[PDB]
Amino acid sequence: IRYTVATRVGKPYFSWREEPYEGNERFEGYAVDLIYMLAQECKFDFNFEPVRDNKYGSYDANTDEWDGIIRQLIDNNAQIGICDLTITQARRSVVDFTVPFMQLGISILSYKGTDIGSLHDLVDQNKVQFGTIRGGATSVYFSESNDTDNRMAWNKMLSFKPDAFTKNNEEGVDRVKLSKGTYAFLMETTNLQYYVQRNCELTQIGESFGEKHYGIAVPLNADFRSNLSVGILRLSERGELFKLRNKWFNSC
Ligand SMILES: N[C@@H](CCC(=O)O)C(=O)O
Repeated sequence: IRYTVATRVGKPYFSWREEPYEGNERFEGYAVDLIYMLAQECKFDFNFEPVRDNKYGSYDANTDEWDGIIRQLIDNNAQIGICDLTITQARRSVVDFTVPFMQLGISILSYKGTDIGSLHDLVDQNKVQFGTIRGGATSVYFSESNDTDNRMAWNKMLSFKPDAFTKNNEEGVDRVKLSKGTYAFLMETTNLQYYVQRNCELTQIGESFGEKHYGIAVPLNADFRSNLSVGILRLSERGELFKLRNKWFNSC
C-alpha cells in the first residue's frame, strides 16, 4: 500500500534539503519525520507531493472551490495531507482528520520595543497594524468568533491599508521585521516559537489564547484513518512526539 502525501513547503515541517536527491529523500522537517515514523508504525509506503499552489486550504465562496492540501484530498489526488494543518469546521466538513498530533494556541508576533502588551491593547489602537495568513486557520479564529474583542480585531484587520493579510508565515515574519514595529503578526504559537527563537529582534506579545490542533487530513471515511490515529497515539504515549517536537522547535 502506497499513499500520496500532499504537503506544502514551510519550515520546520517540510522543506527542500540542501544538496551538496531523489523522491522522499529530497525533503526534511517535522512532518517528514512523522510520516516516516508512521510509515514504520502503520506499515505503508508513501510519496511526498508538495501541492502546486503551496497553500494550506481554504474555501473561496466567490468560486465555490477549495485550494491547497485540502483540495488535493477532495479530488483524491492524495490520500494523506500533512503540515501545520489546523483542524477547522469548514475543513472538517469536506475532509476527515486523524486524532491531533499537536496542540497549540494563537499569539502575537511583534518587533521588540512595542508598548502593546495584550490583544485587547492591540485592537484598541491603530498606530500598529496587524494581520494573519490569508484564508488561514488563525483568520478563522477571528472571523468566526462572537467575542466582541475578536470581532473588533477582525473588523480592524479588514479595514487596514495596505492589505493586512499575508500568503504565509514567512511573509508575515518578514513583514514584522521590515516594519520596525508598525506591524504585528497574529499566528500560531508553534510557528511563533520557531521564528522568535531564530530572530532576536522579535518577541511575543501577551499570553497564548485559543485551543487549536494539528491533524493529518484524509479523505472522508477513509479506511486508513483509524490506522493512522492509533499510530499517532502510540508515538505520543511512547514520548516520541515530545522528542520530535523538541528536535525541530528547540532553541536568543
Ligand atoms: N495552521 C494554519 C496556518 C497558520 C495560521 O493561520 O496562523 C492553517 O492550517 O490554516
